[PDB]
Amino acid sequence: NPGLFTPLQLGSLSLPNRVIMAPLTRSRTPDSVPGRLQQIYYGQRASAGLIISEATNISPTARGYVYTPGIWTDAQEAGWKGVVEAVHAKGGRIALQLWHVGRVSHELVQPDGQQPVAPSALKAEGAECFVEFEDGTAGLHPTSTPRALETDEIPGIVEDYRQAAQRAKRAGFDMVEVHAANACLPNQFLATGTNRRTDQYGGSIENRARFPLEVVDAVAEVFGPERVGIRLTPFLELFGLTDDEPEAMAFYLAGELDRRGLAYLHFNEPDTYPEGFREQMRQRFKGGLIYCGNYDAGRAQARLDDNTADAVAFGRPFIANPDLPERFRLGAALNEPDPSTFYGGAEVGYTDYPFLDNGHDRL
Amino acid sequence: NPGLFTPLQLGSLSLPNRVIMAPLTRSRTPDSVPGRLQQIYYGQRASAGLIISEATNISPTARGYVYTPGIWTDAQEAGWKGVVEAVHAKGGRIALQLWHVGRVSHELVQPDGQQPVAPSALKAEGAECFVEFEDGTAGLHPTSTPRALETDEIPGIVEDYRQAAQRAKRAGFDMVEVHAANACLPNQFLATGTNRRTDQYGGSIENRARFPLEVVDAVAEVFGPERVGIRLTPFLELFGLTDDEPEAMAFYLAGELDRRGLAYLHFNEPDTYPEGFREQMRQRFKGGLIYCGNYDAGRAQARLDDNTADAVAFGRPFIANPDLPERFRLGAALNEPDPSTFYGGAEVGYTDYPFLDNGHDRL
Ligand SMILES: NC(=O)[C@H]1C=CCN([C@@H]2O[C@H](COP(=O)(O)OP(=O)(O)OC[C@H]3O[C@@H](n4cnc5c(N)ncnc54)[C@H](O)[C@@H]3O)[C@@H](O)[C@H]2O)C1
Ligand SMILES: NC(=O)[C@H]1C=CCN([C@@H]2O[C@H](COP(=O)(O)OP(=O)(O)OC[C@H]3O[C@@H](n4cnc5c(N)ncnc54)[C@H](O)[C@@H]3O)[C@@H](O)[C@H]2O)C1
Ligand SMILES: Cc1cc2nc3c(=O)[nH]c(=O)nc-3n(C[C@H](O)[C@H](O)[C@H](O)COP(=O)(O)O)c2cc1C
Ligand SMILES: Cc1cc2nc3c(=O)[nH]c(=O)nc-3n(C[C@H](O)[C@H](O)[C@H](O)COP(=O)(O)O)c2cc1C
Repeated sequence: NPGLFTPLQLGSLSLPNRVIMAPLTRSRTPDSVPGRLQQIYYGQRASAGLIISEATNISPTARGYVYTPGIWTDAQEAGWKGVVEAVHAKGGRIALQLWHVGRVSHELVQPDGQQPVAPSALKAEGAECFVEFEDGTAGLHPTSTPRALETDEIPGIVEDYRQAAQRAKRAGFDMVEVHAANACLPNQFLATGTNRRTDQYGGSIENRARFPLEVVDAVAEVFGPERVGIRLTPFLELFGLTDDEPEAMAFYLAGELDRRGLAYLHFNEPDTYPEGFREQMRQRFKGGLIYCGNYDAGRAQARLDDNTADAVAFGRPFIANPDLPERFRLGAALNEPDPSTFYGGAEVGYTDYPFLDNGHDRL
Repeated sequence: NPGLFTPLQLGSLSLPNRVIMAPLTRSRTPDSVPGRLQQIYYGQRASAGLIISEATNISPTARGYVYTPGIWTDAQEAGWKGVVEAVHAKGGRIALQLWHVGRVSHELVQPDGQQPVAPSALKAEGAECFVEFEDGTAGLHPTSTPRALETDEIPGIVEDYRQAAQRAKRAGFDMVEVHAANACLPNQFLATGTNRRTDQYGGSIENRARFPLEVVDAVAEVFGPERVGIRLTPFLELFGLTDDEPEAMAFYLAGELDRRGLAYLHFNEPDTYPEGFREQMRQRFKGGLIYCGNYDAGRAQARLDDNTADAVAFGRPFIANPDLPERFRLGAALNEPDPSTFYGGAEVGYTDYPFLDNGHDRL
């Protein structure tokens, strides 16, 4: 009968509470290298049971959005090391979310104007990515038509994830989270709409799951499976992605990741799920289960109560409330998020959302 | 090659950094029940890798100092539960330090004016405890002559420690720390000067260690040895205690507590130790080693570097600096402690030591 402030063993990592900071792209690293401003922002939020970083590009060709951080260079690694140290000195734990956008990209953001890559050569209908144009302005821009990866290019991407994890581990991260959600590259492989391959990486459920599971295995070699998680979005349609077998894929992956002893599965809610889905997930996967999507303290506690989650992630409320878990403890009113400063810029709408004033703390 | 901000597995508990808050009696619970003021104070310090609570009386006859908290009633337990929740919501971990003063007491602070108890009927020469007099005033007062515990009263004290741990575990503490240091009851058994018993609880090293090891075993039944620690002060003379065999007892206990798989040993420094002592300790005990006594960041890092400690506790600097680990990260100047408000009173000199102002945080 855990509550939001009951400690949780998430794989081999002890969390102090179950109020998790969801991964949140904020697009505040114009040179791709985290710095002091990120030290501040993440440090402010270090009371989170776990911080899951902003999505972090694992290579140049992984990128779809300018001004987002990377984890393929020495300088990027050094920047994250500083951020991690900052989180640790404030009593926190942080996981790096490992990102490759696949088809959700454009030549203009690719290195040397390379074509985006994907399981299959299908443009994401209606999707926009965020590009810097030749004149130095930036903006949302329709994604372009990707090329289908060659079978022999797939190992190289797995290795890009592996090296990202190696860098993450050296930088001091407590965990990594494989981003297989929100219609990014691993999700593109998982989903029937986006994966029309006829090699060993498409067709059947096992084939579609093959590359994502290679990624999980590679990163788990680095961190241990007990310090790896994965984000999944069964039933979510985003960036043109559709899927005829979301439930069956979810159950297959649950069983495969359970065998591997993964620390957690993290579901971002389409919010629907069929009745019984959450119950099945809890039976099929014996590690940590984290759910995200419009939660507040009451709704989160209900999933603890139903034995369908071990913890709950919060996105927009952690943007706006660096001390979200304390606010939930006291039932204190939350700061309102300002969507106009979710992305880009600097400290405004990033590190200037206030903490509670308990009448004793002094700065 | 860990640094102060390198995570540590301390038994089965993950710590975010190695800057530990030492146990600090503050004498701010006149009714023995922790409350909101303690929620604030401990919450302020929750960035500590681990908070080790103020020494907490395990029963009425355990007490030598008025206005200190207890852990033998429902109401005390409820008060600590609130404190623990506060620490968890701020991202912390907290261990309860389990206290029985033995001979360092007086009839005036004992229930119903009972005589203090000890391994042997030896008054602590020069020692003072802190008493409330009949007229309602309070002050330091010379300790009285204890009675030697009967052999058949020793199990009852072990059970008092066990029940304290049961309460602690229900209240949500992450760990307990057996106080066997600073010349309190278990140390009185350990030391040759204070223990002149001729039953199975005195004489030889094994006999003197017998009661303390029963205490460790009882509390470890509750928490698991992986969530128990013990504080020791070999070579320290306090409250009239002397010892002819400090090194030999330390090595015996090291080996016995290693076999038991205890989470950590915590040494409060007489600071001397013989050359080779720390090295021997590291060989003889394979769990966590924590040292305390006048450390700063440089001196602490040196013990990490020498492979003689896994973490270091700080006392007076955590009184004065709620964000001590962050100050060490930045090399920021520390607030100066005010000894005049270490004990007694209320918020002044307790929750009004300021945090750093990073120029971004707002209250
Ligand atoms: N990495 C990810 O998986 C996610 C990135 C953030 C948004 N994520 C999900 O996508 C959809 C659409 O989110 P939203 O409506 O908030 O995004 P926008 O279309 O406005 O912006 C998309 C991206 O465009 C970039 N962007 C957009 N505006 C800016 C500005 N002004 N500066 C810098 N960068 C900007 C930035 O990378 C944003 O993440 C929603 O379901 C979110 O939960 C997913
Ligand atoms: N529980 C413990 O093991 C410790 C309690 C705190 C002090 N501890 C060690 O004892 C010695 C002497 O410490 P100090 O000089 O700081 O203590 P005092 O003699 O002034 O006070 C002793 C106790 O007396 C009580 N005291 C003393 N003054 C007050 C006031 N004004 N209000 C309430 N209570 C008071 C309170 O419990 C104090 O802990 C030193 O080596 C410390 O590291 C040990
Ligand atoms: C500003 C913004 C940025 C986000 N960036 C990411 C991201 O980097 N990776 C990811 O997996 N999801 C990302 N998301 C989705 C969030 O992690 C989260 O799942 C979503 O906002 C729903 O939770 P909420 O209702 O509590 O905000 C983002 C959402 C927003 C609002
Ligand atoms: C105000 C005060 C209260 C203390 N209370 C305790 C206590 O409850 N239990 C304990 O084991 N030691 C206690 N000590 C000792 C500290 O834990 C610590 O070992 C000592 O202060 C030396 O470390 P420092 O030099 O970093 O302050 C206390 C010390 C002071 C200054």
